[PDB]
Amino acid sequence: TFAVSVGGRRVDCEPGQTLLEAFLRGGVWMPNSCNQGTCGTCKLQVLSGEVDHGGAPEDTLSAEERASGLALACQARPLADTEVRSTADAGRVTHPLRDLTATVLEVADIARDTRRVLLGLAEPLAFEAGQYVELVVPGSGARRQYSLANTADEDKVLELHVRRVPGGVATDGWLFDGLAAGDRVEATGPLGDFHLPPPDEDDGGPMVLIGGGTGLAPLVGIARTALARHPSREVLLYHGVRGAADLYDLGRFAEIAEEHPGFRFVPVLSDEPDPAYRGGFPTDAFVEDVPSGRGWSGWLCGPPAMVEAGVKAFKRRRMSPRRIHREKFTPAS
Ligand SMILES: Cc1cc2nc3c(=O)[nH]c(=O)nc-3n(C[C@H](O)[C@H](O)[C@H](O)COP(=O)(O)OP(=O)(O)OC[C@H]3O[C@@H](n4cnc5c(N)ncnc54)[C@H](O)[C@@H]3O)c2cc1C
Ligand code: FES
Ligand SMILES: [Br-]
Ligand code: NA
Repeated sequence: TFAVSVGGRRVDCEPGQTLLEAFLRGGVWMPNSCNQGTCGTCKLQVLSGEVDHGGAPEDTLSAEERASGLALACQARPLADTEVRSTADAGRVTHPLRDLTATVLEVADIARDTRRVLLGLAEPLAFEAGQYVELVVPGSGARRQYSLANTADEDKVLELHVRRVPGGVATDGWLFDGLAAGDRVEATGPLGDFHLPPPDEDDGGPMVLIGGGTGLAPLVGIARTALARHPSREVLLYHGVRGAADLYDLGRFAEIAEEHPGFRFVPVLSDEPDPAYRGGFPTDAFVEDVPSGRGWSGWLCGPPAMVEAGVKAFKRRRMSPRRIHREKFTPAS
């Protein structure tokens, strides 16, 4: 193994192991949001040593950047003892990344092309609401990310919301065709940075959360966590789907709203109109409801283009860049 360090903290990395996984398995945090080379948030400066850049794509890590000594922690494997620089906060404690002993407790068809998967764990998992877990497709080897809908106290049964992708390896080929209660599932977690700041740094200000499709999943955990901390706070949760057939858990959100007068749940249908529901695209509905985003925080999760367009729309209505949070469901193939 090689010694790899960030922020004064050392871990030992096996030669076939990536920098990111070595650090998180040691409880040493650095930014990460996909573990597959697409989000670019794990970019590092190599200060000393040497890495193999692995499968790092050019659009995430250019030849120019490699020549200047940058790398992606989730793609880089050490070829010598290596010292790296991440962000200022890298090196702080985080929940350790670990291998899970996970068993399917339930798989339920909950909406058009949508399944809930409940995974029971042998041991409690420490995580922040909004983090995700990485599943391995049995027999295939493909790795795919699924956000937790859980609050952190729901630490023994992981809740996933899975959207069927036609022709998809993990969804069409397994989670929608074959997965059954009692199956063991290869999984590691937690991963990801899409979560609330520590309670001490949470001013209780208003939040808008926008989920495209099953991008709703981490927002369920984040919204419930935020409301537990500040029960009267304003939390606007928009669910952007094609039609009413895509909606789910309406009763659960209604119970949240009855308890929390600042909470609202707003379906937004883009393709199949329904008189009961707002039409259009979900970021558009928030802008209509809240014409000025100044002083708001915003949480966007879903397909990458939806997130990126939503971020820009938030900023044009003067929401502060510092308070905009993103989780992109970027395809792995
Ligand atoms: C951090 C992160 C968190 C995620 N959390 C969730 C979650 O909570 N719930 C969830 O359902 N998914 C989530 N995803 C997306 C998920 O990991 C898979 O990519 C998705 O389920 C499709 O995988 P697949 O193997 O079925 O399709 P693949 O076999 O990888 O793709 C099949 C084909 O369809 C294309 N494709 C892939 N995705 C889409 C898509 N949405 N729409 C249209 N075409 C597509 C692919 O490019 C490919 O050509 C997350 C992704 C990331 C990076
Ligand atoms: S590019 Fe490395 S975690 Fe996303
Ligand atoms: Br476990
Ligand atoms: Na990193």
